[PDB]
Order: sequence, then structure tokens, then C-alpha cells
Amino acid sequence: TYTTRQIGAKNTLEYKVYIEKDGKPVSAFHDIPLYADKENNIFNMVVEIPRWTNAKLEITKEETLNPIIQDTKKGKLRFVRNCFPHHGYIHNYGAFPQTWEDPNVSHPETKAVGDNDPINVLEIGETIAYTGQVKQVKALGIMALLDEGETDWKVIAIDINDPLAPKLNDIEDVEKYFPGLLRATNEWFRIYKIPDGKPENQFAFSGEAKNKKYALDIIKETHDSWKQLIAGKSSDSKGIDLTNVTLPTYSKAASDAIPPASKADAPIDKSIDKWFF
Amino acid sequence: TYTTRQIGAKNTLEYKVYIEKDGKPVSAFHDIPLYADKENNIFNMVVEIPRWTNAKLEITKEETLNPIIQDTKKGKLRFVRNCFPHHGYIHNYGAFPQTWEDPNVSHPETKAVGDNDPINVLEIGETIAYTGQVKQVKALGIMALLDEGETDWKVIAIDINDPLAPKLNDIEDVEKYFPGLLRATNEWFRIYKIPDGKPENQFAFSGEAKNKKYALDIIKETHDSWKQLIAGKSSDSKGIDLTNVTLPDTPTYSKAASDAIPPASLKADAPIDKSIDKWFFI
Ligand SMILES: [Mg+2]
Ligand SMILES: [Mg+2]
Ligand SMILES: [Mg+2]
Repeated sequence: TYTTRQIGAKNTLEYKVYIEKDGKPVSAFHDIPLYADKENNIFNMVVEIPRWTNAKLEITKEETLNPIIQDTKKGKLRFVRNCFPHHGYIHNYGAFPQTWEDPNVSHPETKAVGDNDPINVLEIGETIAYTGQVKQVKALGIMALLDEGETDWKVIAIDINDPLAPKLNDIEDVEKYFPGLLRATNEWFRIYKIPDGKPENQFAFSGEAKNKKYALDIIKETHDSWKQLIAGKSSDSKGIDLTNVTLPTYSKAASDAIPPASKADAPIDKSIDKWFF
Repeated sequence: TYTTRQIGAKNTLEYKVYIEKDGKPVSAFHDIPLYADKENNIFNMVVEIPRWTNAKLEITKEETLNPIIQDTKKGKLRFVRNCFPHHGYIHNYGAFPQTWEDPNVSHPETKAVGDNDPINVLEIGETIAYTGQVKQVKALGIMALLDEGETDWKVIAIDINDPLAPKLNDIEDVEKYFPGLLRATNEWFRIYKIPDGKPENQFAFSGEAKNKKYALDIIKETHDSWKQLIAGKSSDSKGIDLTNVTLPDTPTYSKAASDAIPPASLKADAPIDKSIDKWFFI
């Protein structure tokens, strides 16, 4: 059973969420199996950012057991800005554990190296998720984002508990039941860092969302990129912390070393409300 | 100075917010002056609903001193649903005090009676407002919504403290600094009750946002309807509570109605049913 352990107040530098299996911290990167049901391609998704929020929370590569923390740039907490007509993130946002966009090789589909992170997942169901949630999802398709010039696939997925899950099996069903969401998704990932002073991003395949079979192939490829990583068979592991507790860099002590749970959400600066056009 | 007095937890049937002056309740409908600065057309806006929220909090006409209370439909808390690509309300939303969309006459611009409420205001500035806030706004323009067949004008306004306020003087400026916003606003008010099983709403003038001059004329009309209402001279005041604490020449003036209000009993926001998360694709 997966739960969460929160250290600190949300929206501060001290905030961390560890995932616990039966009350014991595990690595959110390496210790949650990618497959909840391999035979039926049901994946475990680690939720980082709930729909309609701004705080850029993420599994951190360089801390032990890879807790979810807030991204920073040069000491300042990162909040993704509101880009009209969108409010924060327009998906439940996260990653599949046990995957890696390998930064050391060029991906033939996009002519770019990977962004060094677990492959990202856009979960499109009704219910807003919580940071640190491990949910079970089916993959519907995939989009090829070049994120400041690096391969940054976005899997389009739905919670198997969603009322619509039985009617959603491939990328075409997203167009049926969520008309406009794929367009909005294309726009969002293109422009979301312009308010930060970064360039517009671009997608390979003219922004096309590839179907489920294509997505399963890419996911399995990043999962293999991950098996080379965790084996220490890396030409360059890029400072990632490879410690784990359910599985070399294995270290069963790591789970007891995590501090105990703690605070109410801290205030967010009013500037984060602003809608950019 | 204006403050709030909250009774109960937000997102419950018991929740109420009264607006206070000098720490004592006044009527949110009747006692807050329409104009903060008459000579410069600066209005007091009563905020009901913050941008990007759902709970349909509104001034309560039929309750003494007209506190803001969550609307209900057949007794259940009313939450406006999320209609893609929007999240809840896309403006800080509320009303001008001392106005009324007269329900007893057909309004010439729309050929329909009024929706029996204070004129509504969409405040477009960057900072998210709070329920019971009295802010000072400039009017920029106005749209003629027919909300379930009733005249329901929406003033386009901006907080005078917004960084952009000095650059926003008329309706054309909204399109310049907020491109797509007026178009989205037209869509929002057409579709927002479709998830409630209501028909699509309609606008007069094919949704055109009329300019500031036009807006000021309609705001005056609604202020005049209210002057008649509060004096006890409406042909049918619809059971509205006209009790006030600042208008001595009215039959329903009573400074002591303020003393009768219970003290604040502010509790933490109650949970909202997860169904309200849902994004509706219309
Ligand atoms: Mg990043
Ligand atoms: Mg990424
Ligand atoms: Mg109205």
C-alpha cells in the first residue's frame, strides 16, 4: 500500500514528499514498479503536480530516495505561470517510475538527446490528483516534445478508476471525449516557459499525438534506458542518486534514515495569480 | 474601512459572509456606496466569487443585511462546473451595490425583464480577489447577457490598483492587453450552465462588448431602479430585505440591525466533493 510522507510546508524550500510502501520510504524513481499489471499494460504513475496548480513539484534526481520537492532556479522556488486561457498545469502531471530519457544518446524520432528525467505522463481524468500519489493508468498515446531542444516525450494516460476509462483505449478516443484537449496540450507545452523568458518549445511530427502501440514502444525503450542506468552501465549517469530499498547502489538502510513526517501550505506570492497573454 | 465577518466553514450550508464597516455589519446590497469617487466614475465592487473557483457564493437579497451565502439548487450547494478550456469563473466576479436589474419592466436593449439582482461585474485584473472584498474599479465596457431569458448585463471592470489600470480606459484597451479574454467571456456565459442541464444562454448585440460610455448609462439605469426599490416605491420588491444601516431617508433604515448579527465563527474551508473537479467538454 502506497502513502505519502510530507516534510515541511508546501511552497517552501524545505518541502519534500517521500512515497511510502507499507509505511516505509522507498525511492519514487527506482522502487515503484513501472507495471502494476504488465500483461494488460497498466502502469504505475507517480503524480508530481495536480491539475490547475503552479508549484513545479518533481521527483528529484540528486537526493536519496528521490523525494518530490519544488524545483528551484538559483535559489528561488519555481512556479509555472498562468498562460491564458490555461490555469497552471492542465493535466495531472507526473512520471512513470523506472524510466529515463537517456541524455547520452540521440533519439532517432526527434534528433535530440533525452532530458535526463523519468518519462513524463499527462493524466487526463476528471479527478484532481495529489502530489506523491501512485495511481494506475492506461496509456492512450504519446507526443514528442523538444523541451528547449531535448527529447521530452509526454505520454497521454487515464486513471483506470476514471468513469470514462472503459471507453478510452487509444488516442482517437481522446478526440471523442475530450475535444480540444490535445490542441490545448500542444499549445501549453509550446508556450508555458515564455513568461519565464525562455523560447517557445516545439514538437516533432507537427505536434501529432502518436497512438498507443507507439507509446508502449517508447515507454519500454525508456524503461530499458533505465535498466542500463540503474545497473551503473552508464557512459554518464549525470549525478542522479541511484539508491533503492526493495531491490549495487542498493541500500536497505536508506528507508530508516528518512526523517519523520511533518505543516500547512505556505502562502504563494500574489504574482503567481497573474494571467499572461 | 471594509472588512468581512465569516460565520461557519466555506463550502457548507451554514457559511455566511457579512461586509463590515468599523467592525460592524452593513448591508452588502444597500449600504456600500455605488461610487467610491463619483467625479471620476470609480465604483465600489462587492466581490462574490474569486477567479478560478466554483462555489457560487452570492449576496443574499432575502436575508437581513444581505450577507453572501452559497447559492443552492433544490437544497444542495451549488458549484459552477468547469467547462473546458475554463477553470471555474474566469474573472473575479460579483456586483455593484445599490443597483438592481428591475424584474418588473422589459428592458429596451434586450426586450426582457431583469434578473432581479444587482448588476454583475467581471473584474479582469491579475490578483485573485476574495469573497466579501470591496474593491475600487473603473468600468471599461459592458455585455448584454440574457441569462435564462433575463436581462443580466455584465460590466467589464478593473481594480484601480492593478499595474495596468492607467493603460485601461475603454473596451478596446481590454482587447489590446487581454487578447482573447472578451471572446472567452462571451463563451463562458453562454455555456456555464449546460452542465446543469440548462440551455445555452444568448447575448444581445451578437455578444458585442459596448464601450465605457454605454456601460455608465446602464449602470445609472440600474442605480435608479435601486433608488426606487430602497425608497419602498417598486411595484413589486420580490420579498427583498431592504433593511439598511446608512440610509436614514428610507422606510427600512435601522442602525441597530447591525447589533443583531452574530459574531464571526470562522472555521477552516470544508472539503468539496470530488465531482466538482470534473472538466466538462461541451
Ligand atoms: Mg525540469
Ligand atoms: Mg521531462
Ligand atoms: Mg445577474
